[PDB]
Formats: sequence, C-alpha cells, structure tokens
Amino acid sequence: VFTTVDNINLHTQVVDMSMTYGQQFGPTYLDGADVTKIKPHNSHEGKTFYVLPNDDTLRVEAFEYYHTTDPSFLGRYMSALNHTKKWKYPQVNGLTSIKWADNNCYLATALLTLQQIELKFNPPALQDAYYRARAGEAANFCALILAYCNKTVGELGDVRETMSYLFQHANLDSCKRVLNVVCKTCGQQQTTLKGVEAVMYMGTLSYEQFKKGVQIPCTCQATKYLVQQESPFVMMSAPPAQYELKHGTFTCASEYTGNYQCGHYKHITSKETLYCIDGALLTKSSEYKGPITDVFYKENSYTTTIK
Ligand SMILES: Cc1ccc(OCCN(C)C)cc1C(=O)N[C@H](C)c1cc(-c2cnn(C)c2)cc(-c2cnn(C3CC3)c2)c1
Ligand SMILES: [Cl-]
Ligand SMILES: [Cl-]
Ligand SMILES: [Cl-]
Ligand SMILES: [Zn+2]
Ligand SMILES: [Zn+2]
Ligand SMILES: [Zn+2]
Ligand SMILES: [Zn+2]
Ligand SMILES: [Zn+2]
Ligand SMILES: [Zn+2]
Repeated sequence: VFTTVDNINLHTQVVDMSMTYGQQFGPTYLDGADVTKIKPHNSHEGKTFYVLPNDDTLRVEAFEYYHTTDPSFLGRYMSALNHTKKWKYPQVNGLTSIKWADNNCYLATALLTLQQIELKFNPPALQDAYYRARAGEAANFCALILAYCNKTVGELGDVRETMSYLFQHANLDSCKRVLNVVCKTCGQQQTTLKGVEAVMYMGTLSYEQFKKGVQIPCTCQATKYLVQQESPFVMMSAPPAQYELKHGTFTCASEYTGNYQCGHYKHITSKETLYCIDGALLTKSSEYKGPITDVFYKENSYTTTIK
C-alpha cells in the first residue's frame, strides 16, 4: 500500500494482515476513517493512506504542505474531514455554499466570502483546497479551515475570528494601512499597520465612516481616520446591529441573528441585486435591512484628501 502525509508524494509500503495498521505505521487514516484500530483487509490493497509523521522525511513533507509541525494537526484535520465529506455543497448564485449541518452557518458565510475576496494562502494544502472549493468540492477546504482554527465540527464559530486565522496564513505582506490619531492635547500620531491588521477593523461597518474618522480613546477621546490603504480588500466588523445594505456599495456581508455564540449566520452579497445565501437557500431583494456584523469592501489603493 501507499502511505503519505500530503497526498502528493506517495511512499510505498508492504503490510501484514496479522498486525493492525496502528502496529506497523502508527496512527493511520483512510479517507478520514481511522484504520489505527482496524487490521488490514483485502478490499484495500495498494491504496493511499494518511499517516502521522514518524520520520524526518515525513516530518519535512508535512511542513512543506501544511506549514505546521503540531502532531495533533493531522488527526484533527482527518476527524473534521470525516464530517465535511458527508456535507452537501450546492452551487448558489455561482458560488459554492454548504447545506446546513453541524452548526456550519459560520463556515458557509466564510466560504462564500472567500470566493469573493482576493486571497493567496501560504500553506500549499490551503491553496490547493481553496482552488478545488471554488470548483465545488470544498470538503477538504472546510476540514482544513477547522484544523487551522483549532475548532471542531459542531463547535460555534465567529466569522470575524475565522477570517482572521485564515488571513494569518495568507500572503497579506503587501497590504498596508496608514492611520492618524488626532487628540487636541496630544496632537497628531501616525501609525502604519501591515499585514492582517491592515485589512481588519473592529468598531464600525461603514468603510466611509472609517475614512471620515472614528472616535477612539487616547492616552489623554481622539479621532482615528484612514490616511492610506493599499490592500485588495478591507474587512469592517462591528457587534451585531441593525444596518441598511445598499446595492453596489459593498462586496458581501455577514448577518447575525440570535444570542451571543448561539445565533445563526447568513451571507449577503451584492451582485446585480442584493442576494442572501443561507446554506442552500437563496432570497433576492433590492434593499436589505438587518443585523450585520461584518462587511467586506473592495479596494486597490487609496489616499485621503485631508492632510
Ligand atoms: C457565533 C459566535 C461563535 C463564537 C464566538 O466566540 C466569541 C469568543 N471568542 C473570543 C472565541 C462568538 C460568536 C458570536 O456571537 N459572534 C457575533 C458576531 C457577536 C455577537 C455579539 C452579541 C451581543 N449580544 N448579542 C445578542 C450578540 C457580540 C459580538 C461582539 C462584541 N464585541 N466583540 C469583540 C470583542 C470586540 C464581539 C459578536
Ligand atoms: Cl509558516
Ligand atoms: Cl502560513
Ligand atoms: Cl433575516
Ligand atoms: Zn517522500
Ligand atoms: Zn506558512
Ligand atoms: Zn457531522
Ligand atoms: Zn458526521
Ligand atoms: Zn490625547
Ligand atoms: Zn448556525
């Protein structure tokens, strides 16, 4: 049979039916199923298996593909995959979504959002599954998202927190945000965020209000406005509150209805008209009013007019 850690480079192996897979190769998986406590059967022979890194060759290959050295990672990825490959991934409005199952509402919103923002993942495993998710087979991608976020199937997820962990494994080095804070006593302070901090802001949903200026506390209340922003997109987050989404003013948004952590997530996207994707369900409207917590805007470069 074949054992591998990345499903790219296959290592050939010969097995004995008297000793279980766990005796010969350590923890072994087969399509998410755990064959560690299962003896070798005749149905599968010469097939590819997932094994934990036990030698340095596998340890290196495991980093080249996943960019992590945590031994628990492979197990968590394999256990999430066993759920995600049973999920259904319908095509809603040309985007790949997830039919509701196991509190995946936050996963569906993130998946729909990722198909609409420009993002390059550093781990080859993330990028390869990202591509195959856009094609309609997002099982391995959703499993990887869970493993990289230290979350399990069924656990409650925050879309803003999920996007953050994904952005830290994405190439956002070219992104830059220049801010200026104006306290009357203190004066003017210029800070320059880069990477994940250049893309996300918590406090307001309106990108315009961020450009105008947000009232922030200072070491002395001051005002923080956006000076220059170079990034393929920006994420504006805020606690869930009623908001009016206008057609053409944003890319996509996260609607959150319910109590803290217990609530359910919906995805609103701005196409030729406002669409609302709740798993496999699609509703159309010209205007939208509802409780929004994240809004994704498209950007390329920007420099403020006030100096
Ligand atoms: C689903 C889910 C899953 C997991 C989860 O984990 C949170 C804990 N993490 C550290 C692991 C949160 C959520 C969740 O409800 N998110 C929505 C978006 C949420 C809702 C509410 C809220 C308040 N009252 N009502 C009825 C609703 C408040 C905030 C919030 C306000 N301020 N902020 C941040 C600090 C600045 C976040 C966020
Ligand atoms: Cl890394
Ligand atoms: Cl990374
Ligand atoms: Cl609603
Ligand atoms: Zn090899
Ligand atoms: Zn990396
Ligand atoms: Zn399940
Ligand atoms: Zn399941
Ligand atoms: Zn001050
Ligand atoms: Zn839900």
